[PDB]
Amino acid sequence: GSSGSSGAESLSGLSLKLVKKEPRQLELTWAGSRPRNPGGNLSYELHVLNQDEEWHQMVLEPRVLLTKLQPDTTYIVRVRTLTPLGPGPFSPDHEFRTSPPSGPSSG
Repeated sequence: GSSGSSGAESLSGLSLKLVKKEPRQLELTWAGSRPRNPGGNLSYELHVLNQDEEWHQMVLEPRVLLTKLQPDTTYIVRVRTLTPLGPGPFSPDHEFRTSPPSGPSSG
């Protein structure tokens, strides 16, 4: 990663990733921490946004399972690690697309 111009926000290793692509489901996972961590089970704030539907849900795990979603729809997700003194920033809008509805398949 080259700092160079803007963009380098020294993210705390929170780059949402598409775990599974489903028409009515979407899983994501963000990992990138170091071992030998002290007590105080940290947390993570999840915030999902849609075309005309915005919802958030704080999760205590680096994983998240979203259900009851619409097929062929772009769902934005952003997770940020919570802290007692200065909480991490909100990850960059991750453009994600759900699995397509019943359709044909090239031979």
